[PDB]
Amino acid sequence: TRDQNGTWEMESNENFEGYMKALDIDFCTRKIAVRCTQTKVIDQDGDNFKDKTTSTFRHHHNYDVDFTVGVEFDEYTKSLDNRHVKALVTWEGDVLVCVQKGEKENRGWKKWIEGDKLYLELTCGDQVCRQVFKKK
Amino acid sequence: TRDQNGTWEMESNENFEGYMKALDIDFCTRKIAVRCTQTKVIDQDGDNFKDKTTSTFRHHHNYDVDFTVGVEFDEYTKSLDNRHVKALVTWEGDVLVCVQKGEKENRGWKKWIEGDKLYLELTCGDQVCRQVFKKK
Repeated sequence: TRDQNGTWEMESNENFEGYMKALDIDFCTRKIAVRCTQTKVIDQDGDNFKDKTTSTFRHHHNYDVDFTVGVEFDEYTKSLDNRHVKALVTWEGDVLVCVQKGEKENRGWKKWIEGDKLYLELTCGDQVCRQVFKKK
Repeated sequence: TRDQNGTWEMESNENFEGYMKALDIDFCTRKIAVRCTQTKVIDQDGDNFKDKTTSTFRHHHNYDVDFTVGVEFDEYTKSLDNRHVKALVTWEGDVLVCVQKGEKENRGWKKWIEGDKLYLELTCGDQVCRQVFKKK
C-alpha cells in the first residue's frame, strides 16, 4: 500500500551510527542522536506529504553511596568519571570532610549545613566546585 | 549542626565545568551534566549515611518536511549534518524513494509500509541505516 498516514513511533534502529559517520557528523552528536526516541507524524493526501518528526532525549542517573564516618570505604564514581577511589569521611567541627585517595590529587569534598541550606564543595586538582541545596 | 538529613534540591552550581574537566569528563558529557537537575536524599543515622543523588535532563527537537511526489524541493538537514540537498521523491511500486542530490554521494532514503509497520532505510555512501516504526 501507498497510504503512509499515521503517528509512527520508532521501535528499532540499526546502523544509525554508521549512517551518521558517513554524513561526517561528530562523535558527540552521534552519541546523543542514537539515544533519542523518534515519533513521525505523517499526514498524506495523495502524493502530498507533511512529515513531522519529533526526537526526544532523556538522561537519568541514580547514584547511591553508603558510608560510615571514619571507616575508609571503596567508592566507584559511576555518576561522574567512573574511577575507583578509597574514600575516608571525617568530621572537622560541623563540616563533613571526605578525601578520595586515587589517581587524582587533591580529590575530595566538604559538606555542611548553614542557614538551613546544604553546602557542598568538590575539589579535584586546582578545581573547586561549589553547590548549594534547598530543602524540598 | 551535624544532622544532614533531608531531601535536598540543588539551587546553585558554580565551576561544575572546571571540576568535571579536571576529572577528564569530555565536553559532550559536560554539556549534558550542567543541564541536569539534581536532588540529593540524605538518610543519616548518627555516623551512618545513605546518600541518594538523582540527576535528570530532558530535551527534544522537531524536523518538519513538506513535499509532493515528483516535485524537487530544497531540504536543509537540520539536526543531522546541516547541509542543503535537492530532494526528489518518487514511487517505485509502493516504495517511496528519495534522492538527496548534493555533496554526499549515494544519499537518499526509501520508506514503505509492510503489514502494519513503517520501514525506513536511509543511505549515505556505503552505509545503510534501517529503522522500523509501529503505529501508536
